[PDB]
Amino acid sequence: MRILVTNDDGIQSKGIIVLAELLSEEHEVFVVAPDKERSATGHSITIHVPLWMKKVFISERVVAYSTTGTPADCVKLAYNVVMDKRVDLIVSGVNRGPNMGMDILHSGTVSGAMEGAMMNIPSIAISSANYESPDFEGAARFLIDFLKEFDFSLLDPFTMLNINVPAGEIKGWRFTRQSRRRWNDYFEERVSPFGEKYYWMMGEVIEDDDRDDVDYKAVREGYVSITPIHPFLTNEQCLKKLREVYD
Amino acid sequence: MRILVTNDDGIQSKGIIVLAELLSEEHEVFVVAPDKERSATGHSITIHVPLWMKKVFISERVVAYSTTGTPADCVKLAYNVVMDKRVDLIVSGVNRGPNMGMDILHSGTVSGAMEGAMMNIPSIAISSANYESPDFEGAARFLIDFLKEFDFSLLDPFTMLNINVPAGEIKGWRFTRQSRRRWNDYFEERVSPFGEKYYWMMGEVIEDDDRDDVDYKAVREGYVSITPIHPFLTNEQCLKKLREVYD
Ligand SMILES: [Mg+2]
Ligand SMILES: [Mg+2]
Repeated sequence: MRILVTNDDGIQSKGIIVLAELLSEEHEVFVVAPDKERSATGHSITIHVPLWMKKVFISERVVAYSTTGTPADCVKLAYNVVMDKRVDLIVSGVNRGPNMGMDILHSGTVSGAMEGAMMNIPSIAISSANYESPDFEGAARFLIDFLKEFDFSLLDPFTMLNINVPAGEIKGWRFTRQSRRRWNDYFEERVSPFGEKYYWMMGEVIEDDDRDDVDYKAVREGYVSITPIHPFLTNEQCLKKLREVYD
Repeated sequence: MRILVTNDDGIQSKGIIVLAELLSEEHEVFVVAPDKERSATGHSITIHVPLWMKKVFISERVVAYSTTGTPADCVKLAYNVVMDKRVDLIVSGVNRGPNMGMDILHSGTVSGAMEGAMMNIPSIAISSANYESPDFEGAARFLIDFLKEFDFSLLDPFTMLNINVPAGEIKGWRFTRQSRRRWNDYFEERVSPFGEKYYWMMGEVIEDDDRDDVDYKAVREGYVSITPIHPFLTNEQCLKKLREVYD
């Protein structure tokens, strides 16, 4: 099948290269990713200025291009300009560091796969859960095995899979729900050479979920976390309550 | 609701047209059916040669395509290329004639709905239990009412419903088990103009099930037969015996 690979750490990232190589063993792989590493860009897209692409190679069996856009921009370009609107699977990763809880909202890795989900194409976001010491190969190999055991018809429309792989040894895998893991921000103030102060964003993690089947608890125990997510943010319970009171 | 409608009698059958027109009154209907008779094709699929489709609108609220494939091919084509993997319900019928007992093994109607079950999509096979004098409208009317009261969450994975509606009065509905109804086969021999003999398959029905809750008994009493079936044929009882003996 025709597979599209992208990421948010840049086309030269080892995380995207190993992933492309392994997948190219049995499928037609196309790589379209940012020319340079992106930060917490969330689901940003480029509409106010033009986008540019550059054909670069990584090896045979794989056609690759780097772009001046975001991960979502990359998926839009690959689908319309490079793959003739014929894409069977989209994989965004392997990211350096975890993408769990509310942090998924500002994740470029997740954004790439979510763009695929909005187009109704089977998509997967995969991250190695250790920023300091990532294991790109381990995450990529897990993915190859998982694909042979997963029934994609079970993935509902506009739905993608957010996967986080433990950096150490993998005990197994679990289907999880997104946690409420978030951060308690704060800033450190400093002064520039001009006497003007600037601020550095900092923070401490908050893990207070009471449910046992959330993403970070699985990873903490050495299990791969697999969460099905979609682009629908309506709080149904709240909506029902509002309608009952204001009927 | 996005409903996929197919059949095994052919895209121009009165049974599929009646069903499609009535469902389109409240739902978004997509019809993908064979371009010819395929009643006794069973669960055959096309993998050695290409498949083709032809748009053949039937109305405004309904999009229709005929195909050179089998009923099962129709469902695969509908889900993957016509409906963009967005299917809420699959209905195969209304077939002209009954589909009960062992006859479901060679039924194109049941095969199409089974393709749905294999993808864990709510699916229904519906037939008007009288080949010579069917009541397509009646069967359709019944389904429409059934869809408004049945709770599909009750269906187990890989499970579909095989429904047979009496052609006369419908006294009500009953959840049944598949019967062992089959036929006493035999061939009539004839000779061609060139001296070569050919054979015509013929038969007489065998109704010898001693259980009272089987499909054909319900239909004979004037009640709709609703049987939950799945793609598993292992004879558990026999398997346990063979092991307890050998091993
Ligand atoms: Mg990154
Ligand atoms: Mg038929």
